[PDB]
Amino acid sequence: EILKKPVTGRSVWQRAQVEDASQWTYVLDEGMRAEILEAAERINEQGLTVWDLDRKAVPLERAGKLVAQCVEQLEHGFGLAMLRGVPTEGLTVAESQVVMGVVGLHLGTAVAQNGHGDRVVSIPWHSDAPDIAALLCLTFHVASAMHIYNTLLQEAPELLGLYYAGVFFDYRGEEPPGEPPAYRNAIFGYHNGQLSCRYFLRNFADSGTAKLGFEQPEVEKLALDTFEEIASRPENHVSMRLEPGDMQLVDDNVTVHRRHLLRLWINVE
Amino acid sequence: EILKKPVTGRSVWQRAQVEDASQWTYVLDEGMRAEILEAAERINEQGLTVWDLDRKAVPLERAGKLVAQCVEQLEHGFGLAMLRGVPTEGLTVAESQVVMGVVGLHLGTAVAQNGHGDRVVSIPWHSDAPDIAALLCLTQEFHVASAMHIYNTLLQEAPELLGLYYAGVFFDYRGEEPPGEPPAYRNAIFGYHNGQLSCRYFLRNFADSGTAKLGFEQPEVEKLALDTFEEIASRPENHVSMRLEPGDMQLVDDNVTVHRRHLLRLWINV
Ligand SMILES: [Mg+2]
Ligand SMILES: [Mg+2]
Repeated sequence: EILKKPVTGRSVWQRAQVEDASQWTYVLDEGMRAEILEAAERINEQGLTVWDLDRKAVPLERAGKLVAQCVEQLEHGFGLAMLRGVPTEGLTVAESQVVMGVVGLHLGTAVAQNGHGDRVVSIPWHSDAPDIAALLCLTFHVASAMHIYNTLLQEAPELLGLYYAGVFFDYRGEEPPGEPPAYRNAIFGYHNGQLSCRYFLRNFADSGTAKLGFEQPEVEKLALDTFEEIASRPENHVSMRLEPGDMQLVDDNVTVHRRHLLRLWINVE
Repeated sequence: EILKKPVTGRSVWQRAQVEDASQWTYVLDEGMRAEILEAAERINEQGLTVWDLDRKAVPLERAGKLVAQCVEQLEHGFGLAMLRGVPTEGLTVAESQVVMGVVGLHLGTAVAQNGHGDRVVSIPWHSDAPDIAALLCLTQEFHVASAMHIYNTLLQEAPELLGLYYAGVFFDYRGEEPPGEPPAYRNAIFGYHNGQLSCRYFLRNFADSGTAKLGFEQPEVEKLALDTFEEIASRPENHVSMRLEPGDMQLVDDNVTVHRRHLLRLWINV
C-alpha cells in the first residue's frame, strides 16, 4: 500500500526539465480564437448555460485538438500546461467566464468550488481537490509532488506513513449531519500502481483540527514543513508570469503550486 | 527527534537473552517474608492505610535491598523481574492487598487504576500508563516482549511507519475526560527525548473505541502500524513466557516492555 521505491514517469521532474516552457505551452491561433468566441456567442444567443453543456454540444474542431494536447500533458505528461491566446480581450467578466467554460468543456467536467456551487471563481504550496486546476488571466510557481515523494524517500522515509495517514481539514460547514467538522485527507496515496498526491490548504488543516479540539502533533508539523521546504528549493520548482489571455493549468494529482484572474476546477471523468 | 539507529542497552532483548529466568528472578527468604508479614500486621493493627504511607515509614532492612535490585533491573536492566516468595499463604484478599502494598512502597508510588481510585485490582500486547506494572498470584501464561527490540525491528522492516508511532493514536478516555475535552485523547506510542527512547502501547480496544467516539474511521496505514507492532511482538523468538505460582509477583517496566496475558495488580510510578 505504501510505495517504497522511487516513483517514475513524465510527472517526475525538477526545474531544469521544464524550464523550457515551449514543451508545455500551447498557443491558440486566430482560427481557434474565432471558434471559441463563436461557440460562446452561440451559447449566449440561445440563453444556454455552459456548465450544463457537454463537449459534443460545443464542438471545437481545431481548438479541441490543442486543448486535448493540454489534457495529455496534464494527465500523462509533466502535469502542467499553458494555453495562450484565450480570447478575453475586450470581454466582460461574465463573457470571459463563458469563454473559459467553453475551453473547460474540452478539459473535462467543471465542478463546484464552493457551497454556492460556483464553477468559476474570481480572484502556501498546495494542490486542490479536482484533477485539474485552471487559472486564466484577464488583467505562479509549480513543483512536482512526485519528485517531492522521491526526495522524502531519500531524506526522510520515516515520515512517509504520516503522509499516507493525512491530516484533518475543515469541512467549512458542509459535513453531512452526524459527522465531525473536519475530515481526514491523505497527502500521498498509492493505488492501482499509481502514486497520487493532494496537499490541501494547510490553514484549513489548522482550522479543522481547532474545530476538532486537538493540537497538531509536532511530527505532523515536521512532515508538512518538510514537504513545503522540499517544494521551495529553487531546483524543485518552475516559475512563470501570466499575461492576459494566458490560462495556466496544473494537474493536482502530481503537482503542487503557489501564487484579475478566473479559476476553474476540472475533473477528468 | 526521531531515532534512526538501533537502540542498545540491557532493555533490548529477544527470548534468547531472557529465557534463563535466573538472571531476573529475586527470591525472598524466610527472614524477608517474616519482615513483610510483620510490617503488614503492624499496619493492620494500627488501623493505618498502606497506600497513604511512604517507604521510610515501612522500612524493610533485608527485603528492601532485594526489592531495590528488582527496581534497578526494571529501570536499567531487562525491564522485567520476578519477585518470588511474597508471603500470601493463608491470607484474605484484603490482607494480601496490604502485603502487596508493603512490597510496593519499596518499588515507588502506587497510583489509582480506576475512577474509584483503587490501587489494587483483582483479576492484546500492551503496556500500561505507570512506570511499573506488578502482578501477584494469590491462587493459580504471562508473556513479555522488549519494546526497544520491537522498535529496532520496525527500523529494519518498516521504517516508513516510524513517524506514525511518534504521532500516536486516539484512546478512549472512558468518560474521565475533563468535561471540556473530546471523549478521547491522543497518546504517542514512541517518544525520543533526552537521549532516551520510550514506549507506551495502550490497550487497542480503547484505541478503536476512542476513535469511534470521535466519529472517525481509523486510517488503514494506522491499523497497519498497530498490527505490525503486535505481529513483531507475537513472533516466538521475540517474547518470553512464564507461569506464576502463588507468591510470585511479576514486575514489568512499561517504558521498555510490552506484555500479554486470582491475581492482584498494582501500578507504580518511580
Ligand atoms: Mg489553487
Ligand atoms: Mg496488563
